[PDB]
Amino acid sequence: NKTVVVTTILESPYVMMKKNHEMLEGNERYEGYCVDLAAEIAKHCGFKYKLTIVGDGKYGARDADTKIWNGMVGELVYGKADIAIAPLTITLVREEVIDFSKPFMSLGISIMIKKGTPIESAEDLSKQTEIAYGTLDSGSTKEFFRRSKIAVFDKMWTYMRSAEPSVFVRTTAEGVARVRKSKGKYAYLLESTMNEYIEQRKPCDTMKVGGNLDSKGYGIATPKGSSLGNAVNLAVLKLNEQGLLDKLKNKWWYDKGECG
Amino acid sequence: KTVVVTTILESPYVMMKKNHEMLEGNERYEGYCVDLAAEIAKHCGFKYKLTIVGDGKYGARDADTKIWNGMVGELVYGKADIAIAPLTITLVREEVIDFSKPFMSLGISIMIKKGTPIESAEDLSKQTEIAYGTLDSGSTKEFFRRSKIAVFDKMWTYMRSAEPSVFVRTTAEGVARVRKSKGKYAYLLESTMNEYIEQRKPCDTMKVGGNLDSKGYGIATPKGSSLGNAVNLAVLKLNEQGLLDKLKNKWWYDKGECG
Ligand SMILES: N[C@@H](Cn1cc(I)c(=O)[nH]c1=O)C(=O)O
Ligand SMILES: N[C@@H](Cn1cc(I)c(=O)[nH]c1=O)C(=O)O
Repeated sequence: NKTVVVTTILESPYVMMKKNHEMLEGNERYEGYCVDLAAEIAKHCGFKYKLTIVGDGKYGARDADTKIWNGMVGELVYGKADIAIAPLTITLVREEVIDFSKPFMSLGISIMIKKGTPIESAEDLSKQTEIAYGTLDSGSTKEFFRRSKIAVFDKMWTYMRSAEPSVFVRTTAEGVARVRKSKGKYAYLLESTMNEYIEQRKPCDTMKVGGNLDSKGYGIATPKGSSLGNAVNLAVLKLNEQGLLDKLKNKWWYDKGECG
Repeated sequence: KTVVVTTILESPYVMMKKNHEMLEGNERYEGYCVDLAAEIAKHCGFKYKLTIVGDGKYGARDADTKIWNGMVGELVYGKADIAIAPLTITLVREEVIDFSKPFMSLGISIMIKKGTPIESAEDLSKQTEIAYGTLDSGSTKEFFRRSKIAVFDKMWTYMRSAEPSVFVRTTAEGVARVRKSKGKYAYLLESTMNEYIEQRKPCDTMKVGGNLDSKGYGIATPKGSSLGNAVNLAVLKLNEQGLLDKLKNKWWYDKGECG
């Protein structure tokens, strides 16, 4: 009755299925930055845990009508999971219904373009349409544009939700794929961490251009008020100060980089 | 009840304006954190008074007396209600005061005079012809003093005993030393400040290599204070709305002096 249920999401290189996952079981079926972070937190907080992939594969949004949550956030909110260890962005609306540790990773929305194509900035994109651009059809990135009060980003939002040929995508894979075949006619807006990862994987034909549009962080989430929150938060700060969080990113991002 | 805010004078976060002597109250000050204090106050619905921390320190616990000094101390021991300054969120501090999620992200970095043949902390650690140091107090210094990583440990062992003291008392001091050392001094400081100085005349400094760590500054309140929740949500809201980035651009770039 003491095992901690960890809700997470299959997103490379955070949580991935090991090659021989079929001959494995339990937490051993998975590997990745977050699988490793889960092990380190558990050790530091002294608890057993079971990794479980979020059922609807969503991060966490609330319906404006019903006010019901889905994704990992919903798992925590509705008593399904005891902790969320994944690339979950710390946001206002979420902070109101669940707890978040201080960030374990710092990032920001960035611009992905087809390598060999002209550099583009948010400003640049907002002033045209020949080059289509969009975001994941759900998540904090799409929300950023919907709730920002910055002229440039508001202009970009108006354009994106109005773009007849939908500029949104359902998965990171889709966005990346779209960038790779659009010959510069499609710029994908995604979190810098993922942009950096893809840039380190074959075919190596994409790249992060310009600075980030904002500064956010991923955090470990627990149900509102959970006593597990305090220890977890302190574990994150300790892990970061010991340099372990940095070694984890180098391991899963740059150590096996395949683009030079 | 007027909320007592403790902060510290450091450009461009908090600074007494030119003819501040002709003004009064909070109007005497200006800066990124002065603007941030007004934004937090408004969103939380409280009146406040800006005060400069008595001992000019950020916050550390004397290992011999166990007493906290600086802004952390003013919060822990009842002198201030909230701290709005470039205060780094750390483990030891987190244990005694509450921190909002970061309002700014940064990391330790290297400042050098353009032309200096250095490109990384690794390079620095491997020589001494080019001296290098940090502020004589604060988390930047602590990073090295408490580090257990070989490269950083070597840097620290060098720094603590460097005959001509490599430590500086203020940012202004470390910057002047870089500019006047003919390329023989590299100053280690928080990236955001490195980026600021880079926008100031005579535009002769630069940041090399990436940051040594990744952390953030947070608004701090006394442990258990009922002000914490509202403050945290205000910071997140201000960030999401883009105001935090507008302030950064305001004090760093719109006001920049290096084209
Ligand atoms: N972290 C987000 C999800 N998420 C992920 C990626 I990778 C991206 O590019 N954009 C997002 O909104 C959340 O928590 O909703
Ligand atoms: N943020 C630090 C203080 N601080 C400030 C600056 I500006 C810097 O360059 N280095 C520091 O350690 C703390 O909280 O101690």
